[PDB]
Amino acid sequence: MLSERMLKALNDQLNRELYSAYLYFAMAAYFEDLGLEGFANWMKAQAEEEIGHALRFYNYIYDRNGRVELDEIPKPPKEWESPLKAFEAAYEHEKFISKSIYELAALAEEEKDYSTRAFLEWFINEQVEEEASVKKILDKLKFAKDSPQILFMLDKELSARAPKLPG
Amino acid sequence: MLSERMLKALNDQLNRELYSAYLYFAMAAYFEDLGLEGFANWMKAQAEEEIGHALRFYNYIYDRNGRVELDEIPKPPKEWESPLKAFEAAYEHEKFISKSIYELAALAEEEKDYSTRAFLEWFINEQVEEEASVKKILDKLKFAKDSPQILFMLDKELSARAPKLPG
Amino acid sequence: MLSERMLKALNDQLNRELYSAYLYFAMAAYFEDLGLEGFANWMKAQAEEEIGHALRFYNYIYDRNGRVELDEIPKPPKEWESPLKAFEAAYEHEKFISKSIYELAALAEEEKDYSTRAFLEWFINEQVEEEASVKKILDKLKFAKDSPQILFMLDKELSARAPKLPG
Amino acid sequence: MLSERMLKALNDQLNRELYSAYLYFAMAAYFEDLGLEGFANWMKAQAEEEIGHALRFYNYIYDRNGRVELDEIPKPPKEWESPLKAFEAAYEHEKFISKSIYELAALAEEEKDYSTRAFLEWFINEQVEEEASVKKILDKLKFAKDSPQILFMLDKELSARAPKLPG
Amino acid sequence: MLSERMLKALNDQLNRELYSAYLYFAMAAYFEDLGLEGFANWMKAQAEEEIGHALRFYNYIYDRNGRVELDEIPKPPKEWESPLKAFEAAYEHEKFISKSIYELAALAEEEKDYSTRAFLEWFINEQVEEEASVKKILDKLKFAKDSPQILFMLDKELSARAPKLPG
Amino acid sequence: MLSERMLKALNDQLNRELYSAYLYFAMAAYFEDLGLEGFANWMKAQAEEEIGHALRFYNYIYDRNGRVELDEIPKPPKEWESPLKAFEAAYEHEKFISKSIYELAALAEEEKDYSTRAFLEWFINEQVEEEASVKKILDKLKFAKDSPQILFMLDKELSARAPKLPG
Amino acid sequence: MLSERMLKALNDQLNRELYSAYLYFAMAAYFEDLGLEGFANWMKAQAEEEIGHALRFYNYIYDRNGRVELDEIPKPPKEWESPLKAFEAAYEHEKFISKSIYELAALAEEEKDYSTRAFLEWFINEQVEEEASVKKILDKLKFAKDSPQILFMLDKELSARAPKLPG
Ligand SMILES: [Fe+3]
Ligand SMILES: [Fe+3]
Ligand SMILES: [Fe+3]
Ligand SMILES: [Fe+3]
Ligand SMILES: [Fe+3]
Ligand SMILES: [Fe+3]
Ligand SMILES: [Fe+3]
Repeated sequence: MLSERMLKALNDQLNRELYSAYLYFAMAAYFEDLGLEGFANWMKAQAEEEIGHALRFYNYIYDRNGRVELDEIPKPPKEWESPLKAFEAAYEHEKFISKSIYELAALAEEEKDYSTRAFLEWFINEQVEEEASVKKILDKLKFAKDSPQILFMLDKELSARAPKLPG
Repeated sequence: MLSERMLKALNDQLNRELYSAYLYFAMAAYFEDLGLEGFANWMKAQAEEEIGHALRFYNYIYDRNGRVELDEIPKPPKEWESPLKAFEAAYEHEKFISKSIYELAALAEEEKDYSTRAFLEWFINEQVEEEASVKKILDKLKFAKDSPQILFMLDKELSARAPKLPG
Repeated sequence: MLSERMLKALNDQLNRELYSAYLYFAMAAYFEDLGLEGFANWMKAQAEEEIGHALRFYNYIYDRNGRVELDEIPKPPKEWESPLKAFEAAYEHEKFISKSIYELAALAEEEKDYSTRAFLEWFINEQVEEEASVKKILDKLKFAKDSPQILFMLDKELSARAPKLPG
Repeated sequence: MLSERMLKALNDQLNRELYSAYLYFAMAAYFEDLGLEGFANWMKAQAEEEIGHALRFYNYIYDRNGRVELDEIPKPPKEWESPLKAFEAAYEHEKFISKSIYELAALAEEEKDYSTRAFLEWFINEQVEEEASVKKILDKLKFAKDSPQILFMLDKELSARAPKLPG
Repeated sequence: MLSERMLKALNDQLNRELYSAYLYFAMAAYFEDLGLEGFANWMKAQAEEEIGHALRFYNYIYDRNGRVELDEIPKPPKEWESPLKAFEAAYEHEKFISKSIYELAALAEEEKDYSTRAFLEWFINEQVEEEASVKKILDKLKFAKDSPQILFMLDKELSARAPKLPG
Repeated sequence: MLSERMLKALNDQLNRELYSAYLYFAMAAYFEDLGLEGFANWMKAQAEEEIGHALRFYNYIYDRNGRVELDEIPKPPKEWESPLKAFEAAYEHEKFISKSIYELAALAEEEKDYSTRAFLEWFINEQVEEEASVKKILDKLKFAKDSPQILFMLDKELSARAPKLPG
Repeated sequence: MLSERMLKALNDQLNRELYSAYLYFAMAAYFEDLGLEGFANWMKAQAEEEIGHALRFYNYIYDRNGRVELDEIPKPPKEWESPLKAFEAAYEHEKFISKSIYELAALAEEEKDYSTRAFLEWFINEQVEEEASVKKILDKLKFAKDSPQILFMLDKELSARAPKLPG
């Protein structure tokens, strides 16, 4: 039902999703420390969305009667030069996740694993939204090159998005 | 308003909370693998609860004009010899967390950090509920020693506690 | 718009779906004779669900301007050694249906029939559920090797699932 | 409480009913092919009803402590010369089922099996409607000899009868 | 994230979608002139639906950090010999659109562009609906060979489909 | 009911309306590319509004028992030096349409075509608003010369106008 | 306010509207006699509509400080060769009335009577509707030619339009 090769790669992705959660929580802390509460809440909601991605892997592995196994989660970076650089890193990160999803799709394909392929489909479309939504902001941060005024109003727009777990 | 030492001690506890989250997620995976859906969801909800605890620390630290630093989150155990042993490990852990809170409390009292010591009061009370609820279950597992039928019934009781994030 | 090979593979899968319906109906009559009314009703619900799958194929065929042909539905087994065994049979049957679908997928790909390959995703994803769902009960019936107490409790669980049609 | 001969004559009539469901499902495919969706849905509704008849025999058999035995369901005709021919075939089929019912009634009378003979009244009455309903359509079809405009309208009329199961 | 070759194919398709819109508009004008207001409204709604498909291409292209470019929209045909012929052209046109979708799927597979390939899935499925939809009416038009009475009626049914925009 | 000249002239105006829709759509793509969602959505709404105007000629033409003919729609411009230059073009376009309505009015008068001239009143009054609304924005853009803070605020206002179609 | 010529021209048009009412009332009796109640009620409704037109001339005359004068209302035709011929007459009459309104418009323009020319705008716009609905029906009657089944169906449609007075 799941080859050893595929199970290990899905567990590997599960771990990648969790480190993604961790990495955005890291950016949340970096944004609080700049006093940008909107930016930080956005990143906290990103963090939660990634845990959701991890749970989708967890559920899928169990549906295929496999076994989840958790690995260490590396310490993430502490700091970035500017909000723009933080979003450059988030975007570098989004692309690295897309890539790792494509690799998994190739692998399900190479192994003729239809089910796992169909499951990955949801992440292919989801990664389109992720990259786009981070790009939208990275670009706004460029267009606010030297303007604390726009930065301030950006921070306000990003506060629409809120972590659900405090509830 | 925070000494290096207190900030260090606090960012330290934040990480244990996260590791705590991570450890109960690992037991979720363990119980899910035995096909104990109730126990599994109970453990996912325990993990959310611990993410909560991490967030309180994060909030306190920024409240006191501190900086959160995130650290790596070690690999948890994959496996326990039985449901009972997982709960033994659970209880041992809670006790390990309580001890960590007392040490922090005691550190606060020593530095005369009334704010931090007051912050911690919440965790002293929470831990009481934590330990009590792990132990209740632990004891029930003993009482079901050689009874799949009781374990079956325990599993069903526990399915009442569901993690909130999926929704 | 359908090739002769496609049309054949599609009617075949339509007829396999109809035979699953009958197989599960056969299991319902088995479970009924054992007094296990919960089990028998669960199986009649699974029956109706399989007729649903057959109507899915039926519709796609007409959508692609093809012609449905109905073949004879073989006589299903009558007896099984035990509930556990009946579910093992059921599991293996679902795994057999899954592979029929992979095979249709593989045919679609060879022929470069994008429409059909695309229509099957739904079936690929449904089978992941179908197999999990059967496997969950299967596993519970093993955990209840020799104890009528549990089998009895399971029956009441499964009676939640009822066939919609009799109304 | 059921004689070996009776049980068998009951399990046979159950099968006849399923074959009926299949036959009308075949006529549905035929009408669907001609693009007569109203005739097609009418015939799917009839199929369902026939499955309903089967379940009544199934329920009776288990009340009298008998055992249900499913037999192979033969291949039904694929094609008919015309919509009218189909309904003539359907009328011929209902007359055949009615005869079947009578033969069961006589048998239960002869064996002085009151329960079974009582159970069958439902079918004796039901068959009156069935025949009458088919006859109504069959005649309407004769009346519409070489007139697609009439065929069209009849199709729109019969579309009032939707099968219940797709929902 | 989009190859120059891939972007041209996407903008090309966006243009075919828009031309499809215009084509049905041209057909709406054709039916309007015959005084068949039902057909004409149906075709306006068909048109509106194609503008939708165009927007989907537009959003995807932006989502991938590409750049839409709009090309001329060729003059559609003015007239057809008959409603039936018009529907034959719509059908033929539908088939032309699917081929172009398949060619893009192929292109995207050949480039290893999973995101675009995933984005196209939606159009593959939708084309199966489009085609079937047009076919269903085309065949009724065949069945209405030399019967204005039947034309008059389909007109009335089709009028249940109203373009959303006038309101 | 319509002279050949009037009919030709109404159809040409119909196609001018369509081209405006396409030109405003071109403008939407330009703003979208700049990452100015508010302006982009404004242009798409503007585009639908022009399809509306096209529909009014279409409707009037048929009311007078004429025939619509759809002509090609030329490729619009792709780029503009800036949001300002784009609104300037838009303003210039709007004046071009106004001038066209006047020639139509003037043509309807000289031919003593009261109905058409009456029909065009709506457009004279409409065109007064159309011009006025584009100018307001064009002037807010001068006001903003070298101030992204204002373009940003401007984008956000404009974002209140949304295309109805996607819904 | 009103030249003697204007007032006479208006009173004349008032009597023309009343005559039209009467004309449609004759057609009503003609269709009634044919046993086409739908057509007849449609004509009764059209008759009332014309009385409504007469009233707008009446009110306008008294708002301009003039005096209505009722002239006789000539005997309408009793009979037409066919439903199609009646509608050809209605259409001819609608054209006749449109001509009168244009003639009145011009006269107002001649006399530089801005108030009257402006008041006639309503009737210019109204006649467009009148002619169009009279045409839309006339065409179907042609399209029906040698088919009483369509006449029957047409008659059912027109029953939807009912005169208000009998209430
Ligand atoms: Fe993710
Ligand atoms: Fe905790
Ligand atoms: Fe199935
Ligand atoms: Fe029956
Ligand atoms: Fe399309
Ligand atoms: Fe316009
Ligand atoms: Fe009038």
